[PDB]
Amino acid sequence: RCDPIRISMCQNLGYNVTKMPNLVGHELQTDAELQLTTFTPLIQYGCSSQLQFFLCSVYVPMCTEKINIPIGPCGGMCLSVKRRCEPVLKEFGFAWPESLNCSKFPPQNHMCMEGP
Ligand SMILES: CCCCCC/C=C\CCCCCCCC(=O)O
Ligand SMILES: *[C@@H]1O[C@H](CO)[C@@H](O)[C@H](O)[C@H]1NC(C)=O
Ligand SMILES: *[C@@H]1O[C@H](CO)[C@@H](O)[C@H](O)[C@H]1NC(C)=O
Repeated sequence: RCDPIRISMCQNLGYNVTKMPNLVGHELQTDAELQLTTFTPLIQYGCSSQLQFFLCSVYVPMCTEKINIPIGPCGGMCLSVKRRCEPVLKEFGFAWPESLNCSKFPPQNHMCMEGP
């Protein structure tokens, strides 16, 4: 039911187990791993200490045996991250990615993670 996380940067987080498809709809960890690399400069810059967790919880969501669904981030965390990191993307010609639209997440804990 609940496969371990083969993706490198999400490794020693709060949680160590996942279940595809993720909150982007993709079925393969190798895909998520690829789509995470695009954010490495953003992580390097440190616009938000919650960015790594937030991104991991989206692309490689928490799986527990007790729950049937993948557990992503609470909208609140997303908002906080977006507030800190969206300006960094805009100054370089980009925007907040659609796949990270805070509307597609539950507000507070529907169950979700709120932080580390
Ligand atoms: C996903 C967020 C991206 C963060 C914003 C990008 C930051 C700097 C962009 C500089 C682009 C130049 C890349 C250098 C190319 C090279 O060194 O070969
Ligand atoms: C992560 O998984 C290991 C086993 O793979 C487990 O022992 C550990 O409790 C998990 N993490 C946390 C925070 O419990
Ligand atoms: C976020 O989701 C809402 C609700 O579906 C949608 O109206 C909105 O267009 C999405 N975000 C963007 C930037 O389009």
